[PDB]
Amino acid sequence: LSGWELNVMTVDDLQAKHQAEAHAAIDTFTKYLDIDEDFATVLVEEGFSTLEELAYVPMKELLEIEGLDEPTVEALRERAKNALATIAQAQEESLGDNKPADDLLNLEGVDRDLAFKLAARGVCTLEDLAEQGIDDLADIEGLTDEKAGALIMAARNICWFGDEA
Repeated sequence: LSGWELNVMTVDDLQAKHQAEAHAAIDTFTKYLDIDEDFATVLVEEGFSTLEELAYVPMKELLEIEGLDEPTVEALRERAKNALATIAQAQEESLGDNKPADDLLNLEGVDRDLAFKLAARGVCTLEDLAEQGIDDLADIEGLTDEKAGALIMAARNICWFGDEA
């Protein structure tokens, strides 16, 4: 009715969703206050995770944590660089939901993009590739009809006609 995909999943502790991220995921400031540990109570009302609308902000917003000197802003910039590297790695890993290992290029003619698109079709490993034919191995960027037929025939020979493991 409202048009929003609601969320009704969990009834267990911290189900309020208002404090479910307060102190349930505490590993956010890994190496930030590397001088010591007794300064004040932790401050969560800013997020500690965004680092985009928080890294370079005027002094009126970063005043919530006192001691906004040059070492503080430099450590904040370093933590921002690290978080940006982490989200870059997460983006590079979450795009290709195929997990291409070195066990995908043992044939003669297959390349990286072919294996990427083939596994992105909805399959994972050779155990679930010889069950199809031209219907998926064709129309790929770099494969014709005869090449796809020959490759799927080789797959059927190595899986259906050989029966080895």
